[PDB]
Amino acid sequence: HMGASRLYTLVLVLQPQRVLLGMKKRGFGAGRWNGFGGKVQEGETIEDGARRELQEESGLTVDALHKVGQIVFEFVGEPELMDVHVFCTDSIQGTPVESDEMRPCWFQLDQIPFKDMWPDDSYWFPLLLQKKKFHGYFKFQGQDTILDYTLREVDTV
Ligand SMILES: c1ccc([C@H]2COCCN2c2ccnc3n[nH]cc23)cc1
Repeated sequence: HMGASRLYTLVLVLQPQRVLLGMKKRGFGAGRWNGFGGKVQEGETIEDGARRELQEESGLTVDALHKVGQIVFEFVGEPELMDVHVFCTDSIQGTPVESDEMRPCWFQLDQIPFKDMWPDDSYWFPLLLQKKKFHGYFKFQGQDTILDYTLREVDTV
């Protein structure tokens, strides 16, 4: 996929029987549940950015973050591609709290609110729950419509 892309992180706190998601309270995608994360800044590593966003958005720090996927997004009419680095953790160091950006809630793994999530999540979340690593690409028209996609499992994220 040609063109400049912008680095983002997405963090799923996935415990044996539940996953933490946040309701995005402002900005692009407000009104959907998603993992924690955001744009990576100058002067931090991608994993540093993931930790920063998780702390800002939920108050949580973690022992370890594990690379589980990469997703490229194209939004029709937007010049910049999104290059999203997906991480998983089961080593949180506190209780999540609401932020300006995100309202956190735990969901049982059979009650993941896919209808109130980005539509791509329905495709890759199952791979995450199955502990498979993946590469995805999703081309969106607006926020609701996936026009094209690819998804595969990988050995190296
Ligand atoms: C980290 C990275 C991205 C996002 C959100 C909101 O920012 C715009 C792009 N986002 C998404 C687009 C497409 N599919 C998504 N799944 N989960 C999140 C998605 C939240 C947190």
